[PDB]
Amino acid sequence: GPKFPRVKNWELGSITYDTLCAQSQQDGPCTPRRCLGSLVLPPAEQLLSQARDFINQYYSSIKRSGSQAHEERLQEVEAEVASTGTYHLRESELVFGAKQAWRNAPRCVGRIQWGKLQVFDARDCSSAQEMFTYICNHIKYATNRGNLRSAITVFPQRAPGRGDFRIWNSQLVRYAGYRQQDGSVRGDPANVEITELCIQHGWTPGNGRFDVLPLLLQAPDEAPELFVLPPELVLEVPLEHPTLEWFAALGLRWYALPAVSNMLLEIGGLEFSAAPFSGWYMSTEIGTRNLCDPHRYNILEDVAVCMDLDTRTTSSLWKDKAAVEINLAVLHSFQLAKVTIVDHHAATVSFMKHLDNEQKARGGCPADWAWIVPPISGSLTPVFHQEMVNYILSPAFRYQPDPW
Amino acid sequence: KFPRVKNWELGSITYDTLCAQSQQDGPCTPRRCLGSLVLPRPAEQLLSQARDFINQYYSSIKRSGSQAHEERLQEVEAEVASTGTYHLRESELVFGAKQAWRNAPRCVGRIQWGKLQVFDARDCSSAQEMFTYICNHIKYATNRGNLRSAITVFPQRAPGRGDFRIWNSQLVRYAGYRQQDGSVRGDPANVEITELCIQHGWTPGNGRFDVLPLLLQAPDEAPELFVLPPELVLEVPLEHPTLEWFAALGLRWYALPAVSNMLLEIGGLEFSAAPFSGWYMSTEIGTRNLCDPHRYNILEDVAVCMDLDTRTTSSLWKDKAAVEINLAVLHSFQLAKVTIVDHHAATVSFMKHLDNEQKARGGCPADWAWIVPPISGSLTPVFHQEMVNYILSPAFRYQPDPW
Ligand code: HEM
Ligand code: HEM
Ligand SMILES: CNCCc1cccc(OCc2ccc3ccc(N)nc3c2)c1
Ligand SMILES: CNCCc1cccc(OCc2ccc3ccc(N)nc3c2)c1
Ligand SMILES: C[C@H](O)[C@H](O)[C@H]1CNc2nc(N)[nH]c(=O)c2N1
Ligand SMILES: C[C@H](O)[C@H](O)[C@H]1CNc2nc(N)[nH]c(=O)c2N1
Ligand SMILES: [Zn+2]
Repeated sequence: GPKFPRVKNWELGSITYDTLCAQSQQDGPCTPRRCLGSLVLPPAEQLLSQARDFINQYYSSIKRSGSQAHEERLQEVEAEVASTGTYHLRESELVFGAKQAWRNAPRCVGRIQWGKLQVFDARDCSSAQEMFTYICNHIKYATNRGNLRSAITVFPQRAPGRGDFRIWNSQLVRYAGYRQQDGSVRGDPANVEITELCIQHGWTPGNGRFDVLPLLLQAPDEAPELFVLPPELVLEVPLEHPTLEWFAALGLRWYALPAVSNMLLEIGGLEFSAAPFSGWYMSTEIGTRNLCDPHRYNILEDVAVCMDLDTRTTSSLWKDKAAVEINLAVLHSFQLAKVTIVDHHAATVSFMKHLDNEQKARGGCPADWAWIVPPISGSLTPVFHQEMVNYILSPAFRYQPDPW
Repeated sequence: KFPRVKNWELGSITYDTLCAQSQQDGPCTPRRCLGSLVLPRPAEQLLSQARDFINQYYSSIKRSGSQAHEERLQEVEAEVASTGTYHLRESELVFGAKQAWRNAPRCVGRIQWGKLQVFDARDCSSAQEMFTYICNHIKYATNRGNLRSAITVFPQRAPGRGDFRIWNSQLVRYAGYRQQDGSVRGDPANVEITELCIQHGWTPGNGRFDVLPLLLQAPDEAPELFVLPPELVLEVPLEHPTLEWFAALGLRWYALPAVSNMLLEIGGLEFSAAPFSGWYMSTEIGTRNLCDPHRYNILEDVAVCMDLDTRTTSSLWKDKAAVEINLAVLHSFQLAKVTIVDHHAATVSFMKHLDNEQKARGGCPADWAWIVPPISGSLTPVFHQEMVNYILSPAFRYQPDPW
């Protein structure tokens, strides 16, 4: 019947149609000839159209579409672009835009929380020292002694001619990755490059598996400066297992706060190259991805030998048995330490509730199935059985090239 | 133009150039990706698909441009021009069936694609004969637990008449009986087909694992009911290597996964009945068939027998019970000497397949959402492998249910 993507839930046998994808102004990587959905990373005229669109979104969100204030804001922006080549967001537009960006993020399973986001305006920042202060305040507010709070700090937008504000680190908290003379890596292999960049920039390196990286912070047209986080601001959780007593002896830990700092926040044509945001972890991110990926800490075989599993054959499911206990330990230790965490079952359930909310609110919800489905116990969570439509809406969080 | 495909565990990059041979559109557009949807929403044509297929065949035997190649193009051309259609030689059919398997983006088992026994059943005139061919298929494929991939191909669709159809989705399925109080005894996926068998005069049982009769339809006739000789249906009792109470659950599954509702398309010809079988990957039985909420849904029961904390999600009881169920399946098949493959071995061999196919064809169509197993996804190498999905012909396709 209806000329929109038909979406089915296979568990519940229920059908919806996604009408929201109609508002997509940007094309993704797919064509009728081939699907590329599994790939991880696939001007006044243009600015004004993008800005007009966002102001329309904004005034709709406050139910004043067509109003006098709506049309004056429209003229205010058009004139401003016509004199400076760019424009500025009012504070409340920025708060709306940052929330809409999160709400729009197809790969985030935690979007039920999208309306609860503290937005810190840091668009007055003028130095790297000042960026450090804002970041520290963010970590403090967001960490909140374990009772984690979603937040984003927004630094000054891209300016014509001028250089960008950039945070070189991919997250505000990351473990060092030290390449060894025998080819291997101590710490996190995901962070080898940034570790080497820190060292070249004056950092004295440690030699632990869990050394916290300093921040490399870049103000416009200046070389990045190096800032060490004071340890007390970085909440870490030592990992133990509820029944396997030896697990604590492994000496594994993880940081409380997932704080992504390398993404670009795009709102109404304006690009915020530095706008770090944080939430809380889903257990599988730490337990399965960071600790068990072969190209990460890769501790699966280690745990399995302690569990006395037959690691000589795939068919013992030793990988699965070990991964479950690691995830259980992440969950148990965070709960024990009273630090906010969510398991992949609770997260996915809450995401289905989000899909139902957005279905009523907006006629659909952009979602990237491969990313939404958790990396262990896939078909055990309800999102596995949920068809999803993927597309790009704006405001948006976007990937950006590394500054170097 | 050509997609840059990356493996994120190894850092390596390939470029898929095979996708340029796709002549059939998928469900995605630049505006939106629909890759997670399970099902889809004359003479000039047939002749071009026929030429293209004949070209693939003679290219496969390294005989392109030869005399036999040329004469075979003229036969097909002459037959279509006169009759609106044509027929495949048995050799072409064998090649076509193998290519369809090779091209199936959702199949993790494709390392095996060149080892496929093809039965020509195109001389079938009745439901009775379909039943004979099917019994032979199962006997061959089962082979006392040493499973061998097979396909049996029934007469192609024809302009005038109805299709040969097997109404069952697989040759071997368990009944699903809808109880008065809404709930279902047996396999809920098969409530509809189980009802159809009953209406057509089948005496139903009341078990959780009652093997269904086959509903076979010869063109433009009512389907007929045939009961599979119980000795033809190898089943495996499920037990656990260390949990002795597990066998007490009376769990079982059949040996032979034999899909019978899909359409085989070769060179423009369509074969509406063409059941095929290989062997199970353990997670199909353990995770999806037994643990899915809309199937046998045994997770909570098993979790209670392990004395797990069902009260909360954060105890990962579901994850724990699922692993022991998959282990039970592997153990039980290995103990009954019935071919099976775990999802780790399967995915490892699919990576080998991708590498072979990269050298052979310049790519490999793959549906990531289907290739990554339903438990322990990122613990397998395919998870970290970018994949390109597209449609090549010959191909297996879905088709409407004949009722
Ligand atoms: C509040 C708790 C939150 C949870 C549980 C959560 C959960 C997740 C998870 C599990 C992923 C998958 C990432 C991976 O496996 O690498 C993800 C991706 C993502 N999240 Fe959320 N998130 C939360 C808060 C936030 C916030 C506050 C934002 C932004 C304001 C956000 C934006 C994103 C974006 C943009 C992605 C995609 C990243 C990419 O494409 O690389 N999330 N989220
Ligand atoms: C030899 C052992 C084989 C294994 C281990 C295997 C494995 C699998 C698995 C695990 C799936 C996903 C099925 C599901 O989740 O329901 C699948 C799908 C599929 N397989 Fe294979 N397979 C084998 C042989 C074959 C053969 C012989 C053929 C055809 C000649 C074939 C054709 C297909 C097709 C067309 C699909 C997609 C089914 C659909 O879209 O519903 N497979 N396979
Ligand atoms: C290897 N991933 C490529 C992109 C990338 C790189 C570095 C970090 C990264 O994190 C994704 C991400 C973003 C936001 C999150 C918010 C909360 C949360 N629990 N996880 C979150 C995870 C994503
Ligand atoms: C529910 N999936 C869509 C249609 C459908 C209907 C009934 C059965 C079915 O099985 C998929 C399928 C196909 C071929 C297979 C080959 C081997 C194997 N082990 N499993 C296989 C599984 C597929
Ligand atoms: C190749 C594939 O896209 C890649 O491994 C993806 C799969 N799904 C993912 N899902 C999440 N949440 N995070 C990831 O990093 C990935 N990686
Ligand atoms: C909605 C989603 O596409 C659907 O559940 C898919 C996911 N991946 C799958 N993968 C396999 N092998 N088999 C399936 O039936 C499915 N189902
Ligand atoms: Zn797609």
